[PDB]
Amino acid sequence: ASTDYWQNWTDGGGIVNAVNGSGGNYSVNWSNTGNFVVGKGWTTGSPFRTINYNAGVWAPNGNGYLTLYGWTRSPLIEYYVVDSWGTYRPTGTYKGTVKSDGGTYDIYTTTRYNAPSIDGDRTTFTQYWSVRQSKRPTGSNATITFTNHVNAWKSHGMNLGSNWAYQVMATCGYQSSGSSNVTVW
Ligand SMILES: O[C@@H]1[C@@H](O)[C@H](O[C@@H]2CO[C@@H](O)[C@H](O)[C@H]2O)OC[C@H]1O
Repeated sequence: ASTDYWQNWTDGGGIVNAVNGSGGNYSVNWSNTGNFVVGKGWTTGSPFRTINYNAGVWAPNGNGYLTLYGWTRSPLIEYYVVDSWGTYRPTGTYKGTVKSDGGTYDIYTTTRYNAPSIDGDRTTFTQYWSVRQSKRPTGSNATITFTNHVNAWKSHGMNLGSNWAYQVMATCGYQSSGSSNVTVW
């Protein structure tokens, strides 16, 4: 499918050279950053969407995630489906596991306090995570069957909000450097 949303957010720290390429393609070169999220996807997320991507380059030198990323409002929730990472594997409060698209993911919940959100300003919100147990190899056509994650989260009392915001296949980083090139469809 054609992507219709371009996400390019940085808190202003360091260098974040994000390129909005042709179709669903984008690349990022980052150096000595603060927090940032770059990615392509859809303006309105869906719990039924099947996301396809191919990360031609996934080369983080530090803390960075290659992850499905999105938000819902009512309640405000930031969610992730992490396929690969750099030096740090994100974890939180363990809820259980889900097998999807050839991999096994651990399910975690964390909370952010006085942090930036899609609404602007700062607030406290919950984060839902599905983190692969082992890094998924990159360079190949990968699929994330999002429904499997949504259903598993629900079975663990992790309900998403009623108002869906954007949903993208992103490159997130925190105080690191690196490069990525990803195509989303
Ligand atoms: O849409 C943008 C959001 O992506 C941003 O929220 C931060 C995203 O990075 C995560 O690591 C943080 O938890 C989260 O605060 O807020 C700005 C908004 O424009």
